[PDB]
Amino acid sequence: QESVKEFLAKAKEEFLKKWESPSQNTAQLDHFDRIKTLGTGSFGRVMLVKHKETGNHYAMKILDKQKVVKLKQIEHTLNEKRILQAVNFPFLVKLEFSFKDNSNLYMVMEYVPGGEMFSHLRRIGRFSEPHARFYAAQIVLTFEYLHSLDLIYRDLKPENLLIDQQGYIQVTDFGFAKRVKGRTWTLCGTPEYLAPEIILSKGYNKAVDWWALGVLIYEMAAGYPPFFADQPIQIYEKIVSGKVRFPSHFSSDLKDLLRNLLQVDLTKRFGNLKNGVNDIKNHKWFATTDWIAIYQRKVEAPFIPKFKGPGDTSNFDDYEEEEIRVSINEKCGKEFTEF
Ligand SMILES: Cc1n[nH]c(C)c1[C@H]1C=C[C@@H](O)C1
Repeated sequence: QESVKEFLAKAKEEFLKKWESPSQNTAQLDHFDRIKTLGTGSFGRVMLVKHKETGNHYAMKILDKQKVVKLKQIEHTLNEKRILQAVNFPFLVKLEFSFKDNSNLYMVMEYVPGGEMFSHLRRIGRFSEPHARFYAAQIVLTFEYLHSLDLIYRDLKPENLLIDQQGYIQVTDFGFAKRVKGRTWTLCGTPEYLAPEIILSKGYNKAVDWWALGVLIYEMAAGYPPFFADQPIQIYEKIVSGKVRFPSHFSSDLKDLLRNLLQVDLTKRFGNLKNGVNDIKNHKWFATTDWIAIYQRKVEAPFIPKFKGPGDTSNFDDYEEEEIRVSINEKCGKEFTEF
């Protein structure tokens, strides 16, 4: 429909203007008070902070430059910030400020207090098909937007979907996102969600995001992922076999959609055929979905997370609290000139 085509044409114009002239150096560390560590990882962490003049809360991602270099993540870190400052969509967490100092890189994002989808799924066991479908529809629209900008996301998993104050999804962590016009080759992502062409070290494309959507829909509706096993090597053997067993409680329409997303041959996989995303939006499993109402946030959500206010951390867990130290000498200045 021409309305969708004109929406995506404007979205790409606005993205390219910011892509070609990125914002830089829009806050500094002593403009914020540190409150609590919300998550940790290999080269960085995310902290709840409060802005000292406005009182607004944010989620500040802190990356150690020396560790980014040692773990060979320089290009990935530069991709994450340049993409986040250029995108704009209802189901993506927004970047509000970025800056660097002698030791670290900082991305100051909006704080989403309802928790990871992963925590809520594991609490309740599994989601009903209507509940899974509401979240899946938001990921379909988000991938339609990103892929039209020539972006591949490459980190879909339940931990990266946050539930907001209206019960809608916001996608976080763009550390593996990349602008790709043809093929790309890096090994990255979490094992249970990798497409066969990544495990086999091929040149791959946006079809890996549609495979990961099949894994996510299966895990939401069953309570566990389709290729589960105790060690990565055994997970990878199941994935490239592609043999999938479905619970008897799944509907016939759900099984049919998942066989077409979890297709081992990327040239036959839904999302990657001549009709693109419309083979997914027009599938019988989505017949009750009002795509415009979801985009406009007019559908009542399946549940609203319990929290007391914009500063409540109850839906996140507890981590050892470490210093944010800044060296008196500059580190790795050349590598991060463009940040
Ligand atoms: C919550 C939140 N709001 N915005 C961001 C970037 C977050 C991260 C903090 C811990 C991770 O689970 C997600």
